[PDB]
Amino acid sequence: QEVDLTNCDREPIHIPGAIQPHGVLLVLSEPGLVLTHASENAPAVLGNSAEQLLGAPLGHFIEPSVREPLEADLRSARLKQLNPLKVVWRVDGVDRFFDGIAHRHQGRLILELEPSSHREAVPFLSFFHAVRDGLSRLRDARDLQELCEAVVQEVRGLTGFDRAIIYRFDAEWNGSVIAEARDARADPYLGLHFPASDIPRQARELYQLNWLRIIPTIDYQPARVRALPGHGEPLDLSFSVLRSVSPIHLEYLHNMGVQASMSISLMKDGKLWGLISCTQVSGTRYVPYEVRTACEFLGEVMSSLLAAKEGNEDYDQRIRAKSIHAALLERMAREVDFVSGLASQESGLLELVHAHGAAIHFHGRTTVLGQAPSDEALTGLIEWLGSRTGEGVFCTDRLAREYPEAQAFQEVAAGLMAFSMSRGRNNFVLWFRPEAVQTVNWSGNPTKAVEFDQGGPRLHPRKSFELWKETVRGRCLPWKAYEVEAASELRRSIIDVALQRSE
Amino acid sequence: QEVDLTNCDREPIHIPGAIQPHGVLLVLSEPGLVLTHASENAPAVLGNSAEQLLGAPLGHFIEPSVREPLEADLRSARLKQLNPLKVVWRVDGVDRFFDGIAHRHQGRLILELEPSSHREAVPFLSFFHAVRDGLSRLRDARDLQELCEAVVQEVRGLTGFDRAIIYRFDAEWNGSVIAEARDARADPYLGLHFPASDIPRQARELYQLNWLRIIPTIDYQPARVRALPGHGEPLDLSFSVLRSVSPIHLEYLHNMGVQASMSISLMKDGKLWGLISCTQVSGTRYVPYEVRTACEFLGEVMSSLLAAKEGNEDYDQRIRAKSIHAALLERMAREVDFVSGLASQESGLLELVHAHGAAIHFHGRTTVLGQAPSDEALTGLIEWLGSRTGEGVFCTDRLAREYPEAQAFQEVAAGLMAFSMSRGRNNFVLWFRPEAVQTVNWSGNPTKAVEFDQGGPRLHPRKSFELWKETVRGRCLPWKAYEVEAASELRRSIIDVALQRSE
Ligand SMILES: */C=C\C1=C(C)C(=O)N/C1=C\c1[nH]c(Cc2[nH]c(/C=C3\NC(=O)C(C=C)=C3C)c(C)c2CCC(=O)O)c(CCC(=O)O)c1C
Ligand SMILES: */C=C\C1=C(C)C(=O)N/C1=C\c1[nH]c(Cc2[nH]c(/C=C3\NC(=O)C(C=C)=C3C)c(C)c2CCC(=O)O)c(CCC(=O)O)c1C
Repeated sequence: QEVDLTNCDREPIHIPGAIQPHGVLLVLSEPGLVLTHASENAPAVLGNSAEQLLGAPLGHFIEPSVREPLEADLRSARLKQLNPLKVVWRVDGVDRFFDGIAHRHQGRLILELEPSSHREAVPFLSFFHAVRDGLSRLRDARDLQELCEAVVQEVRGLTGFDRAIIYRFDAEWNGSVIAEARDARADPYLGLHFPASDIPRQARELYQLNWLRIIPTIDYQPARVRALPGHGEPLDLSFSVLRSVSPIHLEYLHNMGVQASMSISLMKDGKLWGLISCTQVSGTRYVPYEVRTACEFLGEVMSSLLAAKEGNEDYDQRIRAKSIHAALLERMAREVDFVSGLASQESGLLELVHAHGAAIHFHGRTTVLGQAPSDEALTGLIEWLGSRTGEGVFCTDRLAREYPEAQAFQEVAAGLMAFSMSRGRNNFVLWFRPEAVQTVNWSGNPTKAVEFDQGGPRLHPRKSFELWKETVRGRCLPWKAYEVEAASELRRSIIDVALQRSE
Repeated sequence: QEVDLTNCDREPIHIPGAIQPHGVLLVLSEPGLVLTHASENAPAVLGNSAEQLLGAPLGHFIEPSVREPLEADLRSARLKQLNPLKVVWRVDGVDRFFDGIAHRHQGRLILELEPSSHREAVPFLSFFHAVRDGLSRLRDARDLQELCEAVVQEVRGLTGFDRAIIYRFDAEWNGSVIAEARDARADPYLGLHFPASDIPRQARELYQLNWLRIIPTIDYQPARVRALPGHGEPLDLSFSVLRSVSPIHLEYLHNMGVQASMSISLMKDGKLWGLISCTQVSGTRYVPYEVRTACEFLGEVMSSLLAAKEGNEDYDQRIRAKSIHAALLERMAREVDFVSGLASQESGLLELVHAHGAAIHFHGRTTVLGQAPSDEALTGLIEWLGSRTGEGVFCTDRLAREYPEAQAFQEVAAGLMAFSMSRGRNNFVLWFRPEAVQTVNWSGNPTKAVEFDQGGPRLHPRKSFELWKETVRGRCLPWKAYEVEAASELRRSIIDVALQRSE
């Protein structure tokens, strides 16, 4: 069982057959560098037709003195480190200048050409500071929030986007905007939640691999990528910066009121954690390659720091809940065994994991502490690790899926964590949590997040992003990481004590 | 009491009262920013005497334009982020430009000024690309050794040092060169071992707190930090980048044949793991502060990845170990005396941690498995285990280090593996490895590491660093971290079955 939901997760965005037409995509044979593919916008950008290019060697169109470094670079195994290449394209006698961005993927050498001449300046001083002072602000951040604020302020200052946010995925791949830097121009998304389908699963899978994408304007005609005969199979554009993006996302950006967009993957343990997401409300945003990779660099630094800076918000605790634990075990070894065990130190047991009641059961006698579910009628609870093979700390809040006799018997307080303690599943330590009922602020209605069109209706994005408060029924207060390993620490140190059973 | 605190370990290296004279140290009163200390080398570097600086407010000597931004930066609570400060020092006619490095320690505002030289788009972009490429090369490393190799290559490329090593500390705080990048003509230090007293414990503890240090030339006259009347106590220079270093380290570097140095602390679990150590054979290396902190950042990233990169190693052996664990667990449970379950897998139990001998002591009671009885005067190691902090898993390269009677048996250099089961000092399993008589290559004679070259009350170091081989007994071949984790996992499985129960 995965995720796995709607028809959003299936359009193949990585082979649209087309690019964003402000640059030119070529692919080159190896080792000859014969153009086997070329986007059809080549007349405007390069002054040659796609059919003038297909079949010719790259060096034909290149100014003679730049042929050697350019061709040596393109033969290199070190492509990513060499980008951007200086390409000087010569048609008739005219020299045009481009950033060349080359990569290899799925057996194809792809070369993308973004014009480098007549564009805006990129002040050196601001680039210099965003990189050097950005590195030092991120290193010196004391918690996740400070790390996020530094990123969005540096990336906004470096790019000039109207809005740069940190967008953090949750366990169900919905996200929320946890930091925002913005021109007063633009509406705050800070605090808003967005449904998982805004960034469907095949997009998340692409973005775990290609950590940057830019749409300098959502208003463009895709330029087809033409191929020589016998090179007509779909060209994998997974790692091409000009890849034309899914029209359903381009429609979504129109409905949101954004004209240009750029986002950078945030990674943790090889998994997509979130995005740095930049949007322009009015106007285009043709961010040059060098600026983009400075933003990618800040995103890699933040990524490398993600696990550290969030753990820092718990080092204050832990040692608290660690010396708590060392008192509960100080009081099972010198004292009873386990019986009136953590029961005499009950607000150490429930200050261990912040619950309103416990529930033990060495074939007891159970033993609440208190206002547990039903007390008497909870004998349908003490079996549940005997259903899924896990041994195993069951830790939930929405008991509306795994045992929703929180609906055919409700109760509320249905916020449970339970670990087991012996082999043939019998005895159980349960912590319950009362109901902290919460308003979650969504951007537009999350239940109508996908729309259906015709006529066997196709897929369209929602049209309103107006704030939409959801009163969430079912859920407790979140099991911050420690309620499991602090419970894991307790489970095993009590098996230790329990083994003086063999007194 | 363990290791170590001897005579080298006592020079107060944090209060030399003097700095390295290529930059100037100031300390500024708060909130008034009056100069209360200043290093006597001010005339060459700054253009005035300490006599003029002391008593005067910092804004006097600062360019009028950047006066207020500089003072605001220095009154900020958050100085680390702001470094390097742009200090435009004005003395009548000339502006002199400095990197300002400010910090607070022991209640003093310390500002250190290093002559800056100005940055150029080329090679800032090149430096930026190297740091970005360096960062992703660390995150991409496939195991520990290759993270080490990547670090020394990146750091040497960034700094231009003749040599950069990873120097790793062992249990007794001796060190070893485990990775090196160098100009090929320089002698390879790779493989050399060095005694703990080369980096004595007050240095090691300072370096646990201040992670970066550079000696741009070992030939310098320390400049005294003068002070106003009434601040004449020793100024704690723990965190100053210009702090004058211990004279016995300088002459060590002289005897080693190096002219400049720079090192980066490597931290793991809050303890000094090693150094990134950079050396120049001839000539100086005034590495700019920007380049230095980029190297320190790469060291911080390496430190964050040490455990993860080691966890990647021995991929197949881990799956093998997990197999034995299942087969071992399977038969304690299918069985009378669960202890006999593992006794019947000499093959299984010994391979789990790649040992040639094991002993299980439980409720009595020793049964020995491998060719490693140490004879059944065994009841000595077992019993000594019955002290200590028996949980979790105890492990040593060299059993003599913690248990000096271990010298008497050539069958258990290792070193164990492992652990106590039922907490009470009662019941253990032990694994043994044979001893691999090997040569350790020291650089210089480690028994004359503190040579008295005259030589009464003063301390002097080695004059010779020539390779000095030594045959070592009682060291077993290191335990892999996956073998420790297998030992801990089996321990939790044995205690599960032991609790459970009757039949
Ligand atoms: C089922 C179809 C889709 C519906 C319905 C929908 O809402 N999106 C669908 C498909 C889709 N989206 C994207 C790419 C994408 N989406 C986002 C979402 C956000 N942008 C914001 O500013 C915020 C919050 C403030 C959210 C949430 C983002 C960031 C992206 C990445 C591209 C970008 O940065 O603009 C794709 C993939 C598009 C492609 O790569 O071709 C698809 C198929
Ligand atoms: C007891 C006195 C000392 C003797 C004897 C000795 O040999 N050193 C003594 C004191 C001492 N050393 C240091 C700092 C230090 N030492 C090293 C050692 C090495 N440099 C190398 O290149 C290698 C291996 C190839 C080793 C081993 C290092 C790296 C350092 C850190 C300084 C630096 O990086 O150059 C101190 C503290 C010096 C200070 O900070 O003032 C002292 C007191």
